[PDB]
Amino acid sequence: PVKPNYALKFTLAGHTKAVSSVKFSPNGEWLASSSADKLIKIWGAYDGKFEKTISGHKLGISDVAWSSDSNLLVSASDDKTLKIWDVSSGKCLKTLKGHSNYVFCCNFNPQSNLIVSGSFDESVRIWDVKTGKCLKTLPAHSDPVSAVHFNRDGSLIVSSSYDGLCRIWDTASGQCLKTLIDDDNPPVSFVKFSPNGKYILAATLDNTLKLWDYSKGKCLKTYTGHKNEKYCIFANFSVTGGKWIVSGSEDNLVYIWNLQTKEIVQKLQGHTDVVISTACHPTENIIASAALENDKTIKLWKSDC
Ligand SMILES: CCCSc1nnc(C)c(O)n1
Ligand SMILES: CCCSc1nnc(C)c(O)n1
Repeated sequence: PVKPNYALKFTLAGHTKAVSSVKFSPNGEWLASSSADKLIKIWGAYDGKFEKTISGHKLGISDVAWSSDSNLLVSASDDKTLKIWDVSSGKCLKTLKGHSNYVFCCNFNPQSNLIVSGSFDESVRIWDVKTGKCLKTLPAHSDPVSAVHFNRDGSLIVSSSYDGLCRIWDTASGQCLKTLIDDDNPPVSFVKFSPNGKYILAATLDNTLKLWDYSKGKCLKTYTGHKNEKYCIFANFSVTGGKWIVSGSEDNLVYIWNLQTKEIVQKLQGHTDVVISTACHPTENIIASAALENDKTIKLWKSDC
């Protein structure tokens, strides 16, 4: 297809403060959301039906992530901890203590025996899921860490920071393998590996998304047209149908680009505040979007391609 046709299917209301992150479970059945209201909520991925609320953090939550078997969640909070949750029982299995300030981002590795986290304290930490202990503390950046993500086989971690850098780390050794810098270094607000593992996608607070060949250290694609000068907005690869780049925006729209041509192919209208988070369903052409304090809702969109 040349262009997708995402249309609003469901609006999910429940959070009483800004939503911070939405993520689809790997098995495609659920959507998890985190919020400044200190809560995690679980929703049906296909019907938007509210399932349950998971509570325990003492301050707002910035991020949530699923284990590969869709049974566990990890959350990152302003209370300087991460928590590991058994979704079915709602129980907090482990509280990960070590960061000295706000935890902003988190992710399981594919094996899901490890968690990576990034914090306002400018460090990246690697945790053992089963013991809950910190295995490594990486002196990753000189400003708050905005995102952390494992590659397809968990051998690498990419981190981004307001210091303008993206860095690639060897999971096993903790060594910094790459530092990525273009002709300028505006604050990097988000980063993640592509599904095929060949690229990273980085958002900078100069209204720009960039596709990098991280190995060769070269910028391949640039995506613009949206607004992003303040917030750490999640961006995504959509690969279930047409090959798109998906991101939120500070003009309250969801932006969708053709990955190859860099052309904007759709702008999704509906939210009434900054779209801070987007997520792409693992098998269906479905997008979840979430907005900040003046909106508080999550929206589910579906396309035929
Ligand atoms: C009873 C059907 C619930 S709705 C639904 N829609 N799409 C998919 C892929 C799915 O598994 N269920
Ligand atoms: C698992 C492969 C899904 S297909 C795919 N298509 N395009 C890109 C950029 C990508 O990373 N994966």
